[PDB]
Amino acid sequence: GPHMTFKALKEEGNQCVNDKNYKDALSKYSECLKINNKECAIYTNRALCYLKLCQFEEAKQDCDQALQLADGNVKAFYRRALAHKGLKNYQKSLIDLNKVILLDPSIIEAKMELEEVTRLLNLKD
Repeated sequence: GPHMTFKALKEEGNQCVNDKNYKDALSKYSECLKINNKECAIYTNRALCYLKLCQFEEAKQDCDQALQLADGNVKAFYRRALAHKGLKNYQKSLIDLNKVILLDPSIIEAKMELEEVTRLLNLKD
């Protein structure tokens, strides 16, 4: 029957992401972590799924796990910055955002983030 592998789970996980069903994507990607935990793509996308469920603290850790595998993964920094921002950790987020700017200053999204997070940090809210 269906020969679902790490790659299949990755693909089906991507489907849930595009379907905006990130809570199910978590399940798919977590099954990948039963097979292989050296894939920062799983963590970075799982973190994204957490971000959509407002689970920033979880997403932060998944992004770290991604960086543990690949020290320089822009996806991991950017989505960790998003996580930190959601946890009101603006100083922390700026560290990851600036890091993204160092690795890939071509990312317009990041240019909008570090400007925003600084204003949040400049607020007492």
